[PDB]
Amino acid sequence: HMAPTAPTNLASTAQTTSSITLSWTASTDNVGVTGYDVYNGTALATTVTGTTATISGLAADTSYTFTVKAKDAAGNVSAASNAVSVKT
Repeated sequence: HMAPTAPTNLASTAQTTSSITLSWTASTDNVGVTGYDVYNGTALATTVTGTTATISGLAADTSYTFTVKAKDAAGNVSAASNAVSVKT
């Protein structure tokens, strides 16, 4: 029992024609966790450390799948959250 839990119940609140804001439930564990990571498709995108996320550089009228991954300051990462299909 070292690595944290994978963020669950992801969602999307504010989303413009370039910048988007993601929200999700924090990990039940926080003994070594520092921040989260947002995946855009199959590669790492933006990075955060709170309960939200900001992704810039997004073309309009396009499909974008995002997710979240909790990390630890010791080399321990959790699983990926649900894929959020947002249309910019």
